[PDB]
Amino acid sequence: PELPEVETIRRTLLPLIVGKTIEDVRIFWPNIIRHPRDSEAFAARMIGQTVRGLERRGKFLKFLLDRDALISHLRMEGRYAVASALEPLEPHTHVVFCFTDGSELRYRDVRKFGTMHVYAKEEADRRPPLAELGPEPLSPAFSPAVLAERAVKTKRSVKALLLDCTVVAGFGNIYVDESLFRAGILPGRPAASLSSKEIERLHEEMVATIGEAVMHLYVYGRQGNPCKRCGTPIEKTVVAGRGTHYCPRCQR
DNA sequence: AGGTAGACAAGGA
DNA sequence: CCTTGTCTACC
Ligand SMILES: [Zn+2]
Repeated sequence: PELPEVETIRRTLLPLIVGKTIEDVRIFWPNIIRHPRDSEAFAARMIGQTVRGLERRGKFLKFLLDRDALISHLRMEGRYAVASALEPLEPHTHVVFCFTDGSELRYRDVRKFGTMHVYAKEEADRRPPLAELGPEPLSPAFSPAVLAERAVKTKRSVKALLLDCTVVAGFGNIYVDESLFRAGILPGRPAASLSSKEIERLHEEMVATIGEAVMHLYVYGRQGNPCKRCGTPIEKTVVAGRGTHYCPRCQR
């Protein structure tokens, strides 16, 4: 899921689990648990805590319990669902949180790329994986000034800079390409080569792109297809080690 | 040390 | 062979 989908999961999942008390945690693929290292410690510490909240940081879900925060990344194919303990589990269910009311929060993930970390609430933000995470793209903490400061002192391409989680939280490949298209900037351009006007434009389009999605693509996955603005065939190359999509006419 | 590239996760085609 | 973010590892 992208940031906008994670935000939708956050909003939808919260009412389904808030106030519920954990009676058991069952783990069928221990590698998903990254902290505590021992998945049995992870299971044992969550028992008896009640779910109090659910927040989002970039693409991370942060489950707030009594003492602890559970930090969850779905990556590609991770999914949460709430269902009865009486029903057979669906395939690829790797972690189950059982509540005292007989319902369960089930974590499914065909890839098994997702991760979970549990820390005391007050420590979560200063440990991995949340430590060093950049500002929310929809917050005033993400500003043209902040973007310019990073752009100026790097040799990297603008795409690589935007994919840096320390620069801005949760901007993935899709929204970087889309935002760069809307701002008229070639992804392979050196970040330090951007004018102030371009930084401001890029910031504005980044916020619009994310903002619209949370609340139809131009370039991503559309190589060979006509640009929706000028009709020129969309192109695809490799920038910053990844498939990159752009309009060779509209982006400069 | 400090900036930054890519190793790593792992199963489905 | 391929998929993707990111945090550890590298120079
Ligand atoms: Zn175009």
